[PDB]
Amino acid sequence: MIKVEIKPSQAQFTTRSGVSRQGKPYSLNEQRCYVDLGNEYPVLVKITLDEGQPAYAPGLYTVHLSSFKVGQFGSLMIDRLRLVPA
Amino acid sequence: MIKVEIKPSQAQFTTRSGVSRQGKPYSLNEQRCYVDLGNEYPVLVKITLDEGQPAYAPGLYTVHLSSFKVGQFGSLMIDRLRLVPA
Repeated sequence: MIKVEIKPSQAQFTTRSGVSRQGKPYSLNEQRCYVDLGNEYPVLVKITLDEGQPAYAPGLYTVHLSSFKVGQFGSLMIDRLRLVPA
Repeated sequence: MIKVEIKPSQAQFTTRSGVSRQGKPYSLNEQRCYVDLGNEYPVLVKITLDEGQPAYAPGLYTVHLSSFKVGQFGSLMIDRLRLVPA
């Protein structure tokens, strides 16, 4: 259903760091990918990895159902784009 | 990929109405459905129809790619859940 691609230049992540308002330090890992939204070319997307997750290797992926959740106004939203081998 | 269902009790919509901050009147049509998020049972979801759209008849649906868009922080988000016969 949604075609996602991690290009050989996208095989690494970066880490942002900080502290929660209540004192607790955090760390977000992000990676980039291409998502085919049916336009002339795929678009570029930033995804945040879950804690303990390695970067996704190059390849073809599709979206896992766990990426979705119901939001606070009752509509479906994306939580975190979570991927599985295609 | 995502299983969506319009139950025989969900075959109608409701309309909210109003005026934009700049004077222009609007009207949103919404309908309810069940979305299988892989939990014990499907969850209940509100969807806003696009202008000129009739309510979806009862049945099985899946999500159309046009439901997705890149948001202003670079991540994938849902615009409006837009459905197609399964």
